[PDB]
Amino acid sequence: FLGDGGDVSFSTRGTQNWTVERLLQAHRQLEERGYVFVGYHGTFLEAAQSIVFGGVRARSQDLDAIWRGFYIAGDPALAYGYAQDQEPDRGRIRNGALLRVYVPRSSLPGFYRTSLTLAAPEAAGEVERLIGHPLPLRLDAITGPRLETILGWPLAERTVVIPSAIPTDPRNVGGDLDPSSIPDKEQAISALPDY
Amino acid sequence: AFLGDGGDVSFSTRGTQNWTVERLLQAHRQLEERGYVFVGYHGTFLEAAQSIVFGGVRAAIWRGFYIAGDPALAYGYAQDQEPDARGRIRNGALLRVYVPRSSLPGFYRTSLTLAAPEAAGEVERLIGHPLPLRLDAITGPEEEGGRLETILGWPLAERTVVIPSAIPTDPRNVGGDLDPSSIPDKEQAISALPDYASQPGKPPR
Amino acid sequence: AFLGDGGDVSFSTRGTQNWTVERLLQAHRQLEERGYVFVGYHGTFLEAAQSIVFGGVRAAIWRGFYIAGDPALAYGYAQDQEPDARGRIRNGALLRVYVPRSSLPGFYRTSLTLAAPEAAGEVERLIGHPLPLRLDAITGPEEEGGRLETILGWPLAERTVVIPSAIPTDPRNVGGDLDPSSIPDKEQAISALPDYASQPGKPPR
Amino acid sequence: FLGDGGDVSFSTRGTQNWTVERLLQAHRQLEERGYVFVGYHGTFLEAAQSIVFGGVRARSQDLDAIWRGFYIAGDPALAYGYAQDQEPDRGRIRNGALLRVYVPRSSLPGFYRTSLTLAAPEAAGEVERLIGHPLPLRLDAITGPRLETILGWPLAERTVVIPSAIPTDPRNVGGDLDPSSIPDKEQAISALPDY
Ligand SMILES: NC(=O)c1csc([C@@H]2O[C@H](COP(=O)(O)CP(=O)(O)OC[C@H]3O[C@@H](n4cnc5c(N)ncnc54)[C@H](O)[C@@H]3O)[C@@H](O)[C@H]2O)n1
Ligand SMILES: NC(=O)c1csc([C@@H]2O[C@H](COP(=O)(O)CP(=O)(O)OC[C@H]3O[C@@H](n4cnc5c(N)ncnc54)[C@H](O)[C@@H]3O)[C@@H](O)[C@H]2O)n1
Ligand SMILES: Nc1ncnc2c1ncn2[C@@H]1O[C@H](COP(=O)(O)O)[C@@H](O)[C@H]1O
Ligand SMILES: Nc1ncnc2c1ncn2[C@@H]1O[C@H](COP(=O)(O)O)[C@@H](O)[C@H]1O
Ligand SMILES: C[C@H]1O[C@@H](c2nc(C(N)=O)cs2)[C@H](O)[C@@H]1O
Ligand SMILES: C[C@H]1O[C@@H](c2nc(C(N)=O)cs2)[C@H](O)[C@@H]1O
Repeated sequence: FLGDGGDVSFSTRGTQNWTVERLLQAHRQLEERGYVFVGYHGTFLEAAQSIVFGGVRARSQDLDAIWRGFYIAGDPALAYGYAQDQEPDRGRIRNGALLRVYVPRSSLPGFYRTSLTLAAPEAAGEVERLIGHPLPLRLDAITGPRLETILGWPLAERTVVIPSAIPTDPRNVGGDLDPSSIPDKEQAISALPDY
Repeated sequence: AFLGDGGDVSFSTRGTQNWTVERLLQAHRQLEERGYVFVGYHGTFLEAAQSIVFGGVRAAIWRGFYIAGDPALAYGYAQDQEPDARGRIRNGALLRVYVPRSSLPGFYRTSLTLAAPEAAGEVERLIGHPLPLRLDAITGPEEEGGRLETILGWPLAERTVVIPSAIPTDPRNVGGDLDPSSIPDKEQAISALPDYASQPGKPPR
Repeated sequence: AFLGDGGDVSFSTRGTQNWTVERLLQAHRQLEERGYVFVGYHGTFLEAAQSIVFGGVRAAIWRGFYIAGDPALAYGYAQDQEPDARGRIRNGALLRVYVPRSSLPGFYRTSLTLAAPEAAGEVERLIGHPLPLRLDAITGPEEEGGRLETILGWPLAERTVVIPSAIPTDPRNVGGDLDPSSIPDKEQAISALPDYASQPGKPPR
Repeated sequence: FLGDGGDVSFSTRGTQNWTVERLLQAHRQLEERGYVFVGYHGTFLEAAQSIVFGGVRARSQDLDAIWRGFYIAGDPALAYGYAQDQEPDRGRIRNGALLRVYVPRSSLPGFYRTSLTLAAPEAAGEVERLIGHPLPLRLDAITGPRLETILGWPLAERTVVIPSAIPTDPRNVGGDLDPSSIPDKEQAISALPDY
């Protein structure tokens, strides 16, 4: 799904071999096979590597946890909020990676929006009423409050995930994402659907 | 979940446990509402059936996952193809395979058998890129016999939803042919196939 | 009669008059009791439809009558293929073709297209005698596109029973493709096909 | 359906080119395609020619006649009863031809037997009760009293008809069929099914 070029990889230095030109080709291939961009996922270097080359896979633990799903956000500033959780590195923290997440255009009618706050008790009955069955999410996704999206694991596991061209800063490190660092070629590829 | 409601399913020689035509109809309708379309049957031995259903389809020029729109073609593979670990050859199960409706433009069809010399270039012509198949599929005549078989490229096969079939395999006739009268009418009625393209893909609208 | 009860049938652009899924189910069951088995669809223009249904199928190495097990393949021929006498090109009709169950051992199947060089000898090998087909039939891939088409030899074709289908052709989309959702489920459920032999016929038991 | 040899034909002299050896091959081909012998049909020379080469076809007249069908008999002596009806020829009458009639083995469950006399009013309600619908016969046949069989026209028209090897006599002419003239090779091919 990565397009033509050399072996892609993740480093604090940056995703090696990933150009916005390469992004553009890969995005086009995906659109030709009916996949749609639904948001960003920010995570640490080796998690990105696992997702991009191994695939989005759920844990075999906490199978009945009500709010389980794969979290993404339309806003890269939001997703940018995520990188190294492994605080030791010596008290150290690395910059992680931002990834783009795609789902089949036909799964869109299972995507819901609520004004309630996700993963809060009160939002539970509302979401079960939107989704059509008891939680957890299956082949559905829910959007709610800045906005974040959770994909039911059965949906999360069938997505196509490729690297983003918006790079992470080490002199920053999870937070105030520099708007001027988001390539505009990518900005014009990152519109979200309505739910 | 994709198996609807009614307890846990299990594959056994006597037949798939807790699975009924009524429970198939439900799971089917739930999949349709979430945008999935049925594209064929996959026949396999007991243990591959349980794994694929509760674990998922998981992975050469022609590498990919085989399914058949005609239940009868998938039926011949629904049994052990050599004695298992305990020296048994027994009946297996038929699985129903689903893919997103939006993936249908990646499915093509050819009159050539994939063993045919000109097949590789004919396929790369329809698919629009070099083999192996990615998010594409090709349906064509089986090498010997004429029935049509479909190969889903691995990227696509790992994103399918597979549920059990209600068409049973006979333990008193292992290796036997599919008696079409044993296919529940409720299931035949829900197994029409999509028309696949015979011409290369035009740039998307 | 083979059309069951409910008044006289007629083929028109708005659809086959006095024909319903319920009336198809009846005629079908009556044919089964008299030993006939459904083997495919035949798509044609209005006037050939009325003639074949109320007059019968009636008659080169490859001479015979074409039908398709896949309603979608027969649908592309269900319309005028050139302007008629009044300069019109309009939608036609789909017909269901039946043959005696005892004739099934004369139906064979090949992975070869009948345009293929080795096809004539391969067919005469399965059929057991020189072409043209007599009380035999061959099902194989269409020359371009991969779908399977069946040719019934003329002696066999003139002994079929043909009744109308409940799958309608669209007058607002002449030449369009078959929307599989317009095929009544009651009809899909009664259209399984028999398994044809891929090996020559063994001397009868 | 005639087998290998020269062009077959009908004459008072005899069916030209028809040997019991040719009969045997043709019978075998038919049996390999699921057809079964159900009886003989005796008729005049040019009717035989029409049936054998043109096919069993009904008249477009008397469409609602209750007892309409194609008459055959298991017994060739019975069928032998038929030949030239065209009595003028000069008051003359020719010998006709005996033919063998086959139907798909799968049509056999639509074949009924009654002890009542066919084409007699009284037999009507009984036959409609055997056949499952009002007369006339469609894809059915009825056997009844010496025994004769009538095939509904829809069935009659889908039969395969080939010449018999039992020849007609001009010094006889419709009637007392000479038992010694029925080839035994054919006698062993002419058993009827039960109904
Ligand atoms: N079996 C069918 O439904 C089918 C239809 S057409 C067909 C024929 O099979 C031929 C190829 O056979 P092969 O043995 O080389 C195929 P392959 O070697 O890929 O077979 C893999 C086997 O492992 C099974 N398996 C177990 N677990 C999984 C899992 N989790 N995910 C995916 N697969 C799993 C598969 O069902 C299959 O039985 C084709 O050329 C074709 O003609 N098979
Ligand atoms: N039409 C289909 O259902 C169908 C399925 S596959 C198919 C394709 O059609 C190609 C051949 O086409 P063609 O035009 O040469 C065939 P052909 O020349 O035999 O066509 C005869 C036409 O006259 C019609 N007709 C009218 N009355 C009768 C009657 N009473 N009995 C029989 N036929 C009657 C037929 O339906 C047909 O429309 C095949 O190679 C095959 O690929 N057609
Ligand atoms: N293969 C993977 N699939 C999904 N999430 C992963 C994977 N590997 C690492 N992760 C990360 O683990 C967290 C999600 O898992 P969970 O704690 O079960 O929600 C996020 O930081 C993911 O980015
Ligand atoms: N093509 C034919 N099909 C059926 N019967 C025929 C045909 N040609 C001549 N006949 C004869 O006509 C009589 C049957 O027709 P009907 O008077 O309608 O019963 C019998 O003598 C038949 O042998
Ligand atoms: C798994 C955790 O990730 C959060 C989120 N992660 C992202 C991301 N990683 O891009 C967006 S929201 C959820 O609130 C959970 O705390
Ligand atoms: C059509 C007529 O033929 C008679 C019969 N004809 C035959 C035959 N031709 O072999 C057997 S019974 C019926 O009684 C009708 O009188």
